[PDB]
Amino acid sequence: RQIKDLLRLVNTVVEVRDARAPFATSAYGVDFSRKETIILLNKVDIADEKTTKKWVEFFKKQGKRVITTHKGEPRKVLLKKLSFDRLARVLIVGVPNTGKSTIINKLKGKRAGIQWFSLENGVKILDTPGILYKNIFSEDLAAKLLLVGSLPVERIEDQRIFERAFEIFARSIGIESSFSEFFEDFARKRGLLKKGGVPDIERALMLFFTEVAQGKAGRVSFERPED
Ligand SMILES: Nc1nc2c(ncn2[C@@H]2O[C@H](COP(=O)(O)OP(=O)(O)O)[C@@H](O)[C@H]2O)c(=O)[nH]1
Repeated sequence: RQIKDLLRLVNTVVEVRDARAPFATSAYGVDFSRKETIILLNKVDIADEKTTKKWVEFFKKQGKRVITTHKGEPRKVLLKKLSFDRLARVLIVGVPNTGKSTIINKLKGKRAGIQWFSLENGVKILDTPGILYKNIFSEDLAAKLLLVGSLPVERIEDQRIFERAFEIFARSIGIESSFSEFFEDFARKRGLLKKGGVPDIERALMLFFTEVAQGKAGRVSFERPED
């Protein structure tokens, strides 16, 4: 209902998280306690390498099965990292925009009611990923889903979420300047002005957060295990 329907069909789950925020992009709530579970930390190419290294050992130390990967990693390498049992049947699960379609497409690759596809050794993978929508109870979670592009900028009505998101960004990257200074500067630098040469702060926020989520603002992670 409806990930609960799909879980019934599988014995293996691949949890596709964003490496920049492994906790905000975890599939909390939904139950994989009786499935073989691989934690996939994705988008390592746009994450802070050192932070990602900390996340790996954090999961390994917990006894958990964890891998890291990104768009540009070869299909062969991903498959080896995955190392699926020959009798695995697989659900790819996660929050929106975390790289699940891209992963399915690479595995697929492409070759040929709920649909499946098969790997060369016959392991079966569900063609469509289970999409997980979270109760956003904290503005911190909303901010973190914004930063990784799970929560699109068009959906943000509350300016406090933008502020929390910046505050997380700023701490991660080392910025000590204020919300106002930073966004005025960003609007200026990118020529985002309205009549009278007034910095368009709203366009600024929209472009900046779009760019952060795409990894265009640098290799930055938003959660640390330390923490
Ligand atoms: N930099 C980077 N971008 C990625 C990676 N995987 C996916 N993306 C991008 O993330 C966005 C969402 O990817 P998509 O596969 O459609 O996400 P989905 O909603 O989970 O299926 C797209 O803009 C992709 O181009 C990755 O490993 N690295």
